[PDB]
Amino acid sequence: MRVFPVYAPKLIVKHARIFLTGVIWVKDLGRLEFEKGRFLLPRKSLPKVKQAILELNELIEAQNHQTKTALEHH
Repeated sequence: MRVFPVYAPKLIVKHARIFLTGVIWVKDLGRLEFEKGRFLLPRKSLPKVKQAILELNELIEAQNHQTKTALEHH
């Protein structure tokens, strides 16, 4: 239930490290749900939002990079 009056892509992801499971209300995108780090797609939505979430996950994999294989599944 964390609202964001500002966008700031990297700040969202950086702080999502602690809030990994929940939902945010960014004023630029809207209601964004994410579970254990992975920002989820509510639906198709507008390309603006969809691509943003993709680049957020991109940024996630940039800060993470490792991705420790435990249950990633074949």
